[PDB]
Amino acid sequence: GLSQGVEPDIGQTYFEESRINQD
Repeated sequence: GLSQGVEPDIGQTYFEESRINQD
């Protein structure tokens, strides 16, 4: 989530940006 670039963030806020994928 949040905003960072890409790889995934399925969690945190979104699906795709915060490439470490937090809760």
